[PDB]
Amino acid sequence: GSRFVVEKNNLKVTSPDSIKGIYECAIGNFGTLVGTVVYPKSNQKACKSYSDFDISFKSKPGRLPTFVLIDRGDCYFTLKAWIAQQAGAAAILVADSKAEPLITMDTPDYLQNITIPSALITKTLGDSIKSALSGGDMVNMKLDWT
Ligand SMILES: [Cl-]
Repeated sequence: GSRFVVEKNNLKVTSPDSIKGIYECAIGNFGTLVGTVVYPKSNQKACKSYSDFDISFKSKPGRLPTFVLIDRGDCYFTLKAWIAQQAGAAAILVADSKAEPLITMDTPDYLQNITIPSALITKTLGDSIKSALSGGDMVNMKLDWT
């Protein structure tokens, strides 16, 4: 089957209240955690090393782990997950570039070494998160890989 499996009650936005709720996502097969979402200002498709930009997603001690929001395009989803993992992300969310069913997004080497949770999300949810972040809101999220 597909390497990303659609799940109905596995992603919960916990803050801000404007977008709080439960949303569908497609969880990667390779691969509960609460994290804070960041949308990088560069290399937004995660097809090149974040270290070339001097960008790190490792959280400070005592702070929420960082979930990186990544745009679909230009490279395979597994490479995006590997690259965010090397940058210290605790998980990755890849937002679709088109408005369409999630199951359509996952179309037909280091894959055995990906260890962070990975999920695909819709364009609508990606845009909502980006809007919340752009306004100054912290976006917190709970992933459940059950
Ligand atoms: Cl695989």
